[PDB]
Amino acid sequence: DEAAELMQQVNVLKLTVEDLEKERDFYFGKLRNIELICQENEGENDPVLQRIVDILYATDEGFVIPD
Amino acid sequence: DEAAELMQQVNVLKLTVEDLEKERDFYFGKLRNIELICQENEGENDPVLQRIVDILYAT
Repeated sequence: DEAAELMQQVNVLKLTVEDLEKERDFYFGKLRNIELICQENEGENDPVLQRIVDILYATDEGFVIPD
Repeated sequence: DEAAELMQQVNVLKLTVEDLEKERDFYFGKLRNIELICQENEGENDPVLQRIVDILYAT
């Protein structure tokens, strides 16, 4: 029964999607919290923060949904 | 046709898994890059890096 087999596969993939969404969003949230820390401490010429800002750049929201 | 409908749903959910997983991995890798920078600069007693370390390991 192909329909039954596919329904089981759908249920499993849905759980996987829910889990991955949470994981993605949790890591993204960490990146955003770190971006905030950098933005707050902006213009104090800390070279390590500059390193971190440069890493952060590609993870910016504007590359996912235009802002 | 339930089987055909479900098959399309599987295809979409596989693509969704792929997209979410790749995104998760990319964000993880970036966090790990930041982690290393923090580790390398530990014992400088930089309070901003302490803030960042605390975010990294928050649950």
